[PDB]
Amino acid sequence: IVGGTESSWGEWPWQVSLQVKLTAQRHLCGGSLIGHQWVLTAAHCFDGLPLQDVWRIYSGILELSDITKDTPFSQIKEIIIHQNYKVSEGNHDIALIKLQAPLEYTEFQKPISLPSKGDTSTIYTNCWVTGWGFSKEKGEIQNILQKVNIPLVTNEECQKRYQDYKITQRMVCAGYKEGGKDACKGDSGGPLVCKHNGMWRLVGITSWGEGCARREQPGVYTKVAEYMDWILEKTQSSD
Ligand SMILES: Cc1cc(N)nc(C)c1CNC(=O)c1cnn(Cc2ccc(Cn3cccn3)cc2)c1
Repeated sequence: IVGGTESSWGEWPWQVSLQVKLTAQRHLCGGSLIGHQWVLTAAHCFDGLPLQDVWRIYSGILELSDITKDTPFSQIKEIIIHQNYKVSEGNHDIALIKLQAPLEYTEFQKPISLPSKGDTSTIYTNCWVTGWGFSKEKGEIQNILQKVNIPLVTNEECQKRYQDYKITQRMVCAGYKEGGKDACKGDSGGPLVCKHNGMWRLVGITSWGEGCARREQPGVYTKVAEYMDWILEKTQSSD
């Protein structure tokens, strides 16, 4: 997060950290808790070798430095990458993670509400992006979860700034004309939430930008509302 400030305990209880435990353990991506056993993140976080065995998912945490061998974590049971996602490309940058065990909700860890089907015409305001990613374009992972408020921009305007790519209706963009506030590397997969009718809603999944926080270069996010059919189908279960 570029241009943000430190979050407080329990402020963003759906924020998770996706880490890989190799010789050392490192935060790679964010994600959002959306159910007891389900996390929503970015597909491109998994572009490396297929090895869900090394991943550890941390919830209810504020500071990466607080993580030790004693910290509880979740493991991956299944990764569901969108069927039209292509490695290294931007379309359909969305993945579902099914956890091996369900999490119980507390004031420190609980789910973010998904967009409601009746809110297709909504123009979201008061949007926040959170994460432990870089605080500057050539920066480093941040210890305390950062937060920044960023306005949405129209897809027409976003497309204007990125005419080397196709900004589709399944993307949503956010940024300032003169930059200065943005998600960055290490924030990928985390939430873009906006308050609507006094409730937080997951509007975007942090995905990409050209550089970080540059003028007239908004952040590109996967538009969760445009994937609700897919989310519901992929998470469905009978009895
Ligand atoms: C680098 C960055 C800067 C920023 N302001 N904020 C974030 C969070 C990041 C981190 N993200 C990535 O390092 C990354 C790598 N791969 N991807 C998938 C992807 C998405 C989009 C395109 C271009 N595109 C636009 C429309 C269609 N395609 C290409 C790759 C993301």
